Amino acid sequence: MEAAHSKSTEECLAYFGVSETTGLTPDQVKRHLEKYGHNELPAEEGKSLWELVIEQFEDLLVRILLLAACISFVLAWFEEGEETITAFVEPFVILLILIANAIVGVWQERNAENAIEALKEYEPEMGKVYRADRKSVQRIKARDIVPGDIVEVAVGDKVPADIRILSIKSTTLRVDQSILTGESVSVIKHTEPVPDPRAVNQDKKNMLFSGTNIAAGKALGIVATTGVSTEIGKIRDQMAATEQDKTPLQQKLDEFGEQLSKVISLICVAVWLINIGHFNDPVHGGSWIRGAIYYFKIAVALAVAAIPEGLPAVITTCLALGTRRMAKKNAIVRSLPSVETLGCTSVICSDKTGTLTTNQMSVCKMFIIDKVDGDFCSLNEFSITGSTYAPEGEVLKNDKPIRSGQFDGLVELATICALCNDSSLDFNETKGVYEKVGEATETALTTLVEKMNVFNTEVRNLSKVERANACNSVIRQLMKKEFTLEFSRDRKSMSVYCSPAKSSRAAVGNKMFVKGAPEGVIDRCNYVRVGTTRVPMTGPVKEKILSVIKEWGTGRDTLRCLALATRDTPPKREEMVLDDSSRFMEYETDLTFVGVVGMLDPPRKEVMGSIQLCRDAGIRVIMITGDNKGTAIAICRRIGIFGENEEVADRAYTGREFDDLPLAEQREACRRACCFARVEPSHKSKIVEYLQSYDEITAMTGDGVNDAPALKKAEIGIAMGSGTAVAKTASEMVLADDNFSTIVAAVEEGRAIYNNMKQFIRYLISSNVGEVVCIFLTAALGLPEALIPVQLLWVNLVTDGLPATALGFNPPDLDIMDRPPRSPKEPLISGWLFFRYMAIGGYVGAATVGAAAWWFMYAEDGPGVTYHQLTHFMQCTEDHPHFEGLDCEIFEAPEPMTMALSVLVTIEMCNALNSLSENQSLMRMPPWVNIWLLGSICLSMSLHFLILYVDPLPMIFKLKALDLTQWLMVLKISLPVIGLDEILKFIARNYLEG
Ligand SMILES: Nc1ncnc2c1ncn2[C@@H]1O[C@H](COP(=O)(O)OP(=O)(O)OP(=O)(O)O)[C@H](O)[C@H]1O
Ligand SMILES: CC(=O)C1=C(O)N2[C@H](C1=O)[C@H]1c3c[nH]c4cccc(c34)C[C@H]1C2(C)C
Ligand SMILES: [K+]
Ligand SMILES: [Mg+2]
Ligand SMILES: [Mg+2]
Repeated sequence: MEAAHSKSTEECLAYFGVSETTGLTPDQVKRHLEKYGHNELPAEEGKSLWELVIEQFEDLLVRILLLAACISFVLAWFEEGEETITAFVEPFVILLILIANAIVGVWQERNAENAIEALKEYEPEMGKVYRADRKSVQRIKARDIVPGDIVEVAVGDKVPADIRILSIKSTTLRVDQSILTGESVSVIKHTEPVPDPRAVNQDKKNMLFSGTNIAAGKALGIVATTGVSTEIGKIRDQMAATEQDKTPLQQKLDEFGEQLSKVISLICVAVWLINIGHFNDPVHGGSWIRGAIYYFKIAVALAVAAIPEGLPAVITTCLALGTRRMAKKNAIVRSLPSVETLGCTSVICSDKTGTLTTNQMSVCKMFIIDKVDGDFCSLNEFSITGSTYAPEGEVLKNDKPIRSGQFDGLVELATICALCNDSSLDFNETKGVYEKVGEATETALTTLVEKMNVFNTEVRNLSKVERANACNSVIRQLMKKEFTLEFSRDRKSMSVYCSPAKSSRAAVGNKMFVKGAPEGVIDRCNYVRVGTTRVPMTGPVKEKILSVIKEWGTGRDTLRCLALATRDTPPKREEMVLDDSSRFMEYETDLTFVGVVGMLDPPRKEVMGSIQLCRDAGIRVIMITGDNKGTAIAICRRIGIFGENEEVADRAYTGREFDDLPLAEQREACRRACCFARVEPSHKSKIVEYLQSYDEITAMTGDGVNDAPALKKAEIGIAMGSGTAVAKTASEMVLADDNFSTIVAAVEEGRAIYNNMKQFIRYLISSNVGEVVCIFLTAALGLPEALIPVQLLWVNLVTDGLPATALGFNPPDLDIMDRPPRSPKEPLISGWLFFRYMAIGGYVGAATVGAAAWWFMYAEDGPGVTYHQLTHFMQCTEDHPHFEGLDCEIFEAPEPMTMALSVLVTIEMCNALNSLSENQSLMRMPPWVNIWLLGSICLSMSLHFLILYVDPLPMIFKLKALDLTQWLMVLKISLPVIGLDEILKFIARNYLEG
């Protein structure tokens, strides 16, 4: 059943061929069940951590090692009858690093909770039907409802499916549709058609939508659609959409992953080319094995060298410290990578109600008549502060404070608010806050009455639970509410019939106390109360009143306005017929006007300030609200999204206006406009999609089920601490305390993380380029092994890891928030900076070959053929009597390596100091500054000795502790590094850009 709202009740009945009075036969039920399925959202399991691990190896750069390890395991096995008792470390360290790293990656995006599980909580298990085979309402499983079912719902039901309402049994049906609108206000249903086929939820006043709940009354309807075809079904489909998302930063990292590998691959042809360059002279005397494994020896080494294994630990650690400082701010970060995202965000879309606002309806203004004299009428106007339901607040006249009980008019106003009311207030002792019981607009009246305290009741000493309704009980003691003329559509108001407590049924002094929509109520007054007197309602008194009502209704006041009145001489109860609501407007006539109250749902107090700081960081703030446009706008103005008088014709839309724009126009409207009102959940994610199609990194902030699709679709979803579970579990971050200031601090953190990552990516890859450069020289110069895989894995996980993690501990830049955000198209490392790690790289590459190549020559400790003849590790015994005169097993020595690796280390240590500042020479920013980094260098340095001295280690990594002379050379070749970056740091600070 499509478009049931745009037809008549009989058209919907006829449509399925059912009587409203008997229901489906159980044959119809069978058929309809086969044809439409069951009435439930399908579960989404969500990937079990086997399939995640497996997916971690789905990208090249890991597959590249997963391949290696195997070949190092091919090599691990086919080891000569020599170093046999641990040739296997290579394969296994490697394969263990794979798992580790891959575990970390899955772990950091954690999260059991499942947003569809949370959302099926709004599926009732039971619903109620009429069907042909029994006369009375049957109470079956909700999932067994089919389209065409006659269903009944009543107070506190969860609506089990999407239903066209057939008849309303009570005088009104009041619905809470907050899962589709964000708003808890009751919607007053009716049964007429709503012909517009494009009507939005807010407009389908003749439908019940599944998962909302009935706040008052009783209704029968016909099911139109069920399961996945409902409004909650749409929300569910958009939260499925699990197109594996990555942050902006993760994608960058991946781009960078893909480039690293299309390095490694080109270097292996290159290393395969200078090899097949001298493949034309093997003197063929030792099998094509000695060369077969000469690739997949340096081809493993080429991978271990180029990959910065390690990045994942120090990156994960970086994020993890950010996440911990955001905890101190009461921002919980559910997904470690999103602790960075807001740092590059350019647009923040925000829900209003409960997010930007407190979602506590408050009476902020009221008035009564002051004085009347022919055409002269003045008002007493008052303001009331407080924006929670808590009874804390004061009443002002002119911004000076007053005692309400001194105005007789305020006394009667409070009286009407307390009696003409079906809600109350509760203190929630577990949560330590006041909470409404019943409707927000009514509860507003309750808190008002408690802030007026018109009879000077003593409340300083009441427990908070007792305080919740102290003043109201006082008023209830004066006057007994006998019955309510409940609210009806034809009169726009409601009343309560009351007798003085302590009077007899026959006595005089019965009153009706009326509240409602100002116009109808003001027309039914013939009098105005002045103090404790009464005078005739006249044209200019009415005119005066309507005048400020008008104003209050339409500023960036734009307040919900209620008139309060009293029937001084109501009819005798006997004369009233209660069962006939159509009679009620007449019973509510000959009224005395008393006062007007103006309420709104107010912004949280830090929002205005937060919006202005986003603006300073170049972030746009856009409101997407299920609520109506006039409040949307008015609030945008109170919080600085619009200036107090900006014109906003082309800058604010309803759902329905937006749906009338063409595609190109909609898309443009998301750049031009700042206020989107009366929308559906789909509109929110659609606006997000459009903003993202200009390549903006887009955030979503909110609290509702109606927000979940947009939070999921944004680059980051931020949920409020007091909102729904559904919103919370679609989010990456939660503001536990609801402080929107935290957003701005989250931006600051974000930028600071990006900067860290830049600085220790540059610092580590540097190292990485030097090792590729050694390995490609202990090759194209047929040279003995300068550095081995077991070793680079150590420098690359640990000795570089401790400092890289230590550069972490920088206090952020002073100026990171005064600057728009980085463009999505700004590469990680680029330009100067790439050149600058390159040059570091090569110098390492050339420095490590050397210190090896110079414990082979100039080095008293192993005088080798000092005219470059060290190139031939081929003709060992092969040409033993050639250019020789001593040993044979001298290349496999640890020394050439222990000088080679000692330099790859001492060089990266200095680099760890260069690296404290991208540009400010070590001269001007002293290198003692970050202590933890020097700390880190001692940890690293000492560890480097553990592998030279602690008995077992110097065999695995094949080393030997060095002569004092030895280090002092390592040190003569490493210390220059500093003056190297320095020439790159003068050139930067100056003859470059500045
Ligand atoms: N219990 C009540 N007591 C007094 N007045 C009420 C009561 N309930 C509703 N009203 C008044 O009459 C209306 C009730 O809702 P209505 O169907 O007219 O929707 P609406 O306010 O015009 O907005 P929307 O565009 O979201 O449909 C007013 O908005 C409101 O202030
Ligand atoms: C086993 C596994 O899950 C992983 C890891 O083990 N790693 C990283 C990683 O994600 C790999 C990776 C992907 N993209 C980049 C960019 C920069 C650095 C790295 C990566 C490290 C890669 C590897 C294999 C060390
Ligand atoms: K998201
Ligand atoms: Mg991974
Ligand atoms: Mg909300």
